[PDB]
Amino acid sequence: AEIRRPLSAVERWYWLSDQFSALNVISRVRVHGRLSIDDLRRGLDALQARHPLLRARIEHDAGLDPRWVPCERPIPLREVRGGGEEQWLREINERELPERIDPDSGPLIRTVAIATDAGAHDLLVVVPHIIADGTTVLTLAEQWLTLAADPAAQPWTASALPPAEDLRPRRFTGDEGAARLAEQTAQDEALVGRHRPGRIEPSNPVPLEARRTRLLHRELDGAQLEQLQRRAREHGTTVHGALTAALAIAAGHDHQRRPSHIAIGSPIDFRDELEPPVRPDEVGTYVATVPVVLDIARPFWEVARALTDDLGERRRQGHHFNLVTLVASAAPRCMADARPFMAFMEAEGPINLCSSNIGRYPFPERIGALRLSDAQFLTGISVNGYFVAAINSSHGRLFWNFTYIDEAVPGERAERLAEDCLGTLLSAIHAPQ
Repeated sequence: AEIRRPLSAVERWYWLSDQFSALNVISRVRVHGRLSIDDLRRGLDALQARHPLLRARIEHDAGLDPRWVPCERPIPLREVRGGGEEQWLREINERELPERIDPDSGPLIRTVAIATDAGAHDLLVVVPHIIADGTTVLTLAEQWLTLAADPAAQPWTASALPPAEDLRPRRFTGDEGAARLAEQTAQDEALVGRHRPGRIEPSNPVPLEARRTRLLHRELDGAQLEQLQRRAREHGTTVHGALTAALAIAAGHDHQRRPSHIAIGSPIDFRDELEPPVRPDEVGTYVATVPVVLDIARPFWEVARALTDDLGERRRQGHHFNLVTLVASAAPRCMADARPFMAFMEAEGPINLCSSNIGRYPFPERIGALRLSDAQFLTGISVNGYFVAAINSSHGRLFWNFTYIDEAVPGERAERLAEDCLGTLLSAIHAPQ
C-alpha cells in the first residue's frame, strides 16, 4: 500500500498553514522499565511499514499542484541524554513546536526519546497536522511501544486510504453539502449579531510568518477527575462541557471588553461517520472544529450544559462536515494566493479559541515488561487561531495542555488564562452542594 495522489483541498490547507508557521501535533508518554534504543528503532521500522502516510512525501512544481509520492527515508529518532522532570516541556517548546518537518524530503514524522535523570524515558511523537490529530499521535506512540516491547503482539499493515473529504457522507458533498454549509453559516452569523461574542484578540500584532506556538501544561489527578465526572453527570453535562465552559469563562475574564458571550470551537472526531469508517489506529487527520456561541454570564454548570446541548445538536446537523466543505471549497492553490483565506479564517473561523478533547485515550498501563504513564497530546496552532486546550484522560489522570501563539498571547497572559481555567474548574468541582 502506498500514498500516490494529489493532496486533497483540506490537506493543501494544512500544507499551506504549516509553511507560514509550523503546525505540529505532538504526543508524549512516560516509559518505566528497561528500554533499549535498539528496540525503539525496531519499533519505528515496523511502524513505518505499517502506515503508508509515514512513508510518503510531497512533490510540487515551484509550490503548485502538491502531490504525495513514496518516501524512502526512515523515521528519525533523536536521543536526549539526560534531563529533569520538565525536559519534555523544554524539547517541545524549544525544538518540536517551532521547527517544521520538511514534507518534501519526508517522512512527515519525527520522534524523540528523553532518557531522564530519574531513569525513565519520555517519548515524543511529532507529526504535522496534515496527517495527524490527537488520536493519531497517541495511537502512533502506543503502536511504537507495542512494536518495540511486545513480542506477542499481532502484526498488521494498514491500507492506503482516500483523503478524509472523499470519505464524507454524500449528503455533505456537492450541491447539498453546499446548501448545508449555507444554512449553518447564516445561523452562525445571526448568533454573532444577536449575542456579540468575544474572541481571543492579540496583545500585539504578529505577522503570519512569525507565529510561534508554545505550551503550558496542566493536569487533574484521578480523584479530581472522578469528582468532576460525578458533578458533570449530576448537572446533565460532561467533562467536555466543564472543561470547555472553564476555558470560555477564562477567555471572558481576560477579554478587554468583558463580553457576556464567548465564541469557542470544539474539534469533533468524525472517523466513525466516514464511509467506510476510519479506525482509531489509522494515520491521518479526522477532526473538524464546531463553534458554539456560549453565554458565560450564567452559573458554571448552566454554561457547561449549554455547551454540550448545543454541540450535540450541531453534531447531529453535521456542522463538522460543513467546515470540511468550506475548507475544501476555499483552500488556496498556493502560498502566493493564500493570504485572503487565512485572514478570513483568522477573523471568522472557529479555531481562534479551541477546546480540543479526545476523551479517554485507551493507552495501556503495561506493554510487555514496560509500565506507561502520562500519555497526553498538544497541538501547534500556526496561523489557524490563538489559544488551544488539548485534553485527554489516560493513565489515571486528565491532561489539559494549553498551546498559545507567543506575543499575540504573552507568556504572562497564557499563564493567567491557564490558572483561571483550573481555578474555575476546581471551584465547580468543590462548590458545596
